[PDB]
Amino acid sequence: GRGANMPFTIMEAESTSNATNGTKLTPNFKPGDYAGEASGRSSVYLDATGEYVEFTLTSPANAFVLRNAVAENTTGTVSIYADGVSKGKFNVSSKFSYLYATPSTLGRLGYDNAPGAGLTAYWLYEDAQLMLDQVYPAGTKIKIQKDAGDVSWIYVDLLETENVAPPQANPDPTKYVAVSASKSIDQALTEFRQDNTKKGIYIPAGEWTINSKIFLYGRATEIVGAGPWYTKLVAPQSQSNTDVGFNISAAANGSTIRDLSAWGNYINRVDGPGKFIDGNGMQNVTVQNIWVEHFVCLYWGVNSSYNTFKNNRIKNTFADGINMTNGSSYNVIDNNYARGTGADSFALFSATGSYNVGNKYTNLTATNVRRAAAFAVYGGSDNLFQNLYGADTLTYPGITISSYSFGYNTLGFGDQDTVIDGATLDRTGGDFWTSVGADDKINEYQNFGAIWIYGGDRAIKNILIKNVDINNPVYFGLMFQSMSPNNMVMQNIRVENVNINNPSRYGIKLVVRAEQGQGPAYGGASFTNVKVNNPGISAIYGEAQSPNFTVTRVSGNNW
Ligand SMILES: OC[C@H]1O[C@H](O[C@@H]2[C@@H](O)[C@@H](O[C@@H]3[C@@H](O)[C@@H](O[C@@H]4[C@@H](O)[C@@H](O)O[C@H](CO)[C@H]4O)O[C@H](CO)[C@H]3O)O[C@H](CO)[C@H]2O)[C@H](O)[C@@H](O)[C@@H]1O
Ligand SMILES: OC[C@H]1O[C@H](O[C@@H]2[C@@H](O)[C@@H](O[C@@H]3[C@@H](O)[C@@H](O)O[C@H](CO)[C@H]3O)O[C@H](CO)[C@H]2O)[C@H](O)[C@@H](O)[C@@H]1O
Ligand SMILES: [Ca+2]
Repeated sequence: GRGANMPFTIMEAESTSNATNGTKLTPNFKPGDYAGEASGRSSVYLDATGEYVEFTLTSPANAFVLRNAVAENTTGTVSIYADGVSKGKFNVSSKFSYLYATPSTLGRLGYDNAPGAGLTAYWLYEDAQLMLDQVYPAGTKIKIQKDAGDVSWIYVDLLETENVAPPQANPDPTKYVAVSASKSIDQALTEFRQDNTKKGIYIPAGEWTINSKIFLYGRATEIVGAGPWYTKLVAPQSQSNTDVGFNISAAANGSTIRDLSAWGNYINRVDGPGKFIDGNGMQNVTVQNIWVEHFVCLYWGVNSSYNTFKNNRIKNTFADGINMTNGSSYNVIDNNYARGTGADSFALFSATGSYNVGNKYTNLTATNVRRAAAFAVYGGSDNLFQNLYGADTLTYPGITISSYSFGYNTLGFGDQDTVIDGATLDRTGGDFWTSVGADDKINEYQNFGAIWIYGGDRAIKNILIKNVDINNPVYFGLMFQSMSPNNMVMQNIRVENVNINNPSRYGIKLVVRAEQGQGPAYGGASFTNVKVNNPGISAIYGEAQSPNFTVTRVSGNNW
C-alpha cells in the first residue's frame, strides 16, 4: 500500500473474489458512464429482486460505506446481509450525484445540478454509510442484495469495511464544554472563551446542526468529537449550498479540530463560499481524523503555514479537497484519504512571499477524481509529495506539475527541488480542453497522461519524479509539454525508477502541437531506470519532432 493508511478496507464489488448473480460492467474510461465513473472502472449492476454482490470480509467490520449509483431524483434502500441473515438497509440516494454538462462543456462539470434538454449526466456515484450493532469477523460473507421494497436498480461500485471503536467520551468536562441537546456549538465556544480553565469544546455522538460559519477567536481552541462515525455536524439538509463550518480568526491560531464528521448540503460547486474550514492565513492549526463530505472544499489555504491536516477523509466534494496557496509554507498534509473530489484532490498553488515552500504532502490517497487531478502542484520551491496513491481520474492526470500562472502573480518553480517520490497511479489521465488543429489527434479533446509536466508562462525547473508505478494510464505515462510562445526552457527535470505499464498510446509523450498555434517542448529531461511495458503504439512519441528538447537516457531505460 502506497498512500494513506486508513482503518477501513476497500473492496471492489466486481472483484473476482465476489460471487454475484448481477451484471458486471465491462471497463471503460468514459465520463458520464456507469463503468467509466466507477472505481476500478467497473461496478455490479443489480436490476431484479434477489440480485446480490457477495463480499468476504478480510478484516473485522461493524461499519460500511457503499459507493453506488441509483436513478436520478430517487431515494431508497438496498439490503445488507451477514452470512445469509439480513441485517439492515443502506440509505441510498442521488441527492448529491448527477451533475449536468455536455461533452464540449466539461468546464461546467460540477456546477450545474439540473437536468435539461441535451444535457448529459455526470458524477453518477454516491455513498451510503451504515453501522451495524455487531463486529463481524474476517471471513464473514457481507451481501449487498436488492430485496422487495429496495430501489428498482442500483450499481454497486465498492464497499468500505471498518471496525469502529466505541465513541470516546468528553476527555474532561471541567476542561471541555460539552455541546448538549440544549447548548449549541456557538454557546459552548462562548463559555469556553470566557472561562480560561477550558481548553475547548466537546461535541458528543449525535447529529448537530451547523447552519452558520462558526467563528473561532479569543485563543487557540480545541474542538473534540467522539469520532467521525459518531459526532456528525450536519448542514440543514432541506437547504442547499449553505456556507457553514468553521472560520478560524488569527486569535485562534494553534487550534485543533478532531474526531468528528461534517456533512454539508452543497449539491453543486460554488466559487467563493463552501469551504468547511475558513482559515485566512492561519498558523499551527491541526485538523485531524475528521470526515467531510458535500462541501466545495475541506480547506483552501491562503498564506497559511505550519498547519497539520492528518488522518482525514475527504469525500464527494464539488471542488478541491485541500489546496494551499499564496505563500502557504511548511504545512503537513499527511495520511489523508480523498475520493470523489470535484477538482484537484490535493493541490499546492504557489503565488504572491515568493513561493510556497517546505510543504510535505505525505501518505496521500486520491481516487475517483471527478474533475482535474489527483495531485497538483503549481510552482513553488522545496515541496515534497511522497508516498502517493492516485487512481481513476475522470478528465485529467494523476499528477499535474505546471508552471502556468493562470493570470495570477507567480514566479513558477523555484531553485530547490519539487519532489514526487513514491507514487502509484492507476487508470489516470483523461480528456479535457480542445485539440483543434492538434498533432496526434484521436478525439476532440486534449488528452492527458498519468503525469503532466507542463511548462506554462513561468519558470519550470528543479522537478524530481522518482519511484513511480503507472498502471494502465488512459493514454500516456509521462506527458511533457511547453506552452507557446513563452517556450520556457525546462531545466533539472529528472525521472528515476519509473514503470509505465500498458499505456494505451505511449509510455512517454512529448507534445508536439497540442492545438493550433502551439509547438513542441523546450529544454530536456533525464530518465534513469524508466521502463515502458506494452505500449499500445510505441514507447515514446515526439522525440524527433521536438528539436528544442533533449531526452537524456542516463541508464536502465528499455526505450
Ligand atoms: O479542470 C481544469 C481546471 O478548470 C477550471 O479552472 C479554470 C482554469 O483552468 C482557467 O482556465 C484556462 C486555463 O486552465 C488555461 O487552459 C489552457 C487552455 O486554454 C488550453 O488551450 O490548453 C492549455 C493546455 O494545453 C490550457 O492550459 O488558460 C486558459 C486561457 O488562458 C484559461 O481559460 O480559468 C478558467 C476560468 O477562466 C477556470 O474555469 C476549474 O475551475 C479548476 O478547478 C480546474 O482545475
Ligand atoms: O471571492 C473570494 C475571494 O476571491 C479571491 O480569491 C480566490 C480564492 O477564493 C480562490 O477561489 C477559488 C477560485 O479561483 C476557483 O478556482 O474555485 C475555487 C473553488 O471554489 C475557489 O476557492 O482561489 C483563487 C486563486 O488563488 C483566489 O483568487 C480574492 O483574492 C479574495 O479576497 C476573495 O475573498
Ligand atoms: Ca468498482
